[PDB]
Amino acid sequence: SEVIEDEKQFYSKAKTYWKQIPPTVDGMLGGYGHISSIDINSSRKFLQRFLREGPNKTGTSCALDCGAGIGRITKRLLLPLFREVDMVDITEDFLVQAKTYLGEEGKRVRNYFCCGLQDFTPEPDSYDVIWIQWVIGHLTDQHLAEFLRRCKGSLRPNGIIVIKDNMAQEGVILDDVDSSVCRDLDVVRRIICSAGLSLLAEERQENLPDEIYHVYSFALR
Ligand SMILES: CC(C)(NC(=O)O[C@@H]1CN2CCC1CC2)c1csc(-c2ccc(F)cc2)n1
Ligand SMILES: Nc1ncnc2c1ncn2[C@@H]1O[C@H](CSCC[C@H](N)C(=O)O)[C@@H](O)[C@H]1O
Repeated sequence: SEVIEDEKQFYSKAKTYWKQIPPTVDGMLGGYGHISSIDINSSRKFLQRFLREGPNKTGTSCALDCGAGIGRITKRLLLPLFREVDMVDITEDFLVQAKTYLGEEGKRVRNYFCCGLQDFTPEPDSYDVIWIQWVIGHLTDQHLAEFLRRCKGSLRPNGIIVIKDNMAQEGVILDDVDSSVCRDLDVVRRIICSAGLSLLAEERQENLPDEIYHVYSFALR
């Protein structure tokens, strides 16, 4: 629906936006750092479905936080659960400030990657959980499908892929304030299936203010 005229401007505009964003939890969420406690706890519950003892138990050795920010999700959610954690982001400033935000537990952060997801290729057979939260709006429909295709080959046995992002009620919403596109459940599930991934669980985050978009979590492998 003519979402992006010249995809180059899409990435360039968004990248410039986040360079001038304060490396605070409030800055990571566009001024909504007060919901970080709600998100983490529901992510904690949604993740236990595959961490609790069962038929195909997901490992606890390594995880990959995409987007990752200054390490908001890394610190509260991933780091307490997994041995080592990797992070990937396009804004170098956030990864530098992460070392102080994470602090003592940030020493177990194994790798810091500074590049865009459209160019990032995770190492194969490396991660048990690949967390992707609130970043998919900055990728094109084709790059998001190509990226998920690469993440499938980087998963360890029983590893999963988690996507937690904003979903529109009707239509594609272009949010030019940060150069991001918001999709509905249909377009997202088409891209997920187009990468060769299976839907394991789908849950909607509740207890969230009505002003923000609807938030859904997908479990893939
Ligand atoms: C809190 C939440 C969930 N919704 C919200 O407040 O929406 C407003 C509307 N608009 C202006 C401010 C935010 C973001 C954009 C949020 C914060 S940041 C974010 C995001 C989503 C997708 C991306 F690709 C990148 C960031 N979502
Ligand atoms: N095209 C892109 N490729 C890789 N990262 C991107 C990107 N566009 C935006 N980002 C990153 O995604 C984040 C947007 S919101 C950050 C959310 C963060 N994952 C969290 O813990 O809640 C910014 O940190 C920005 O650096």
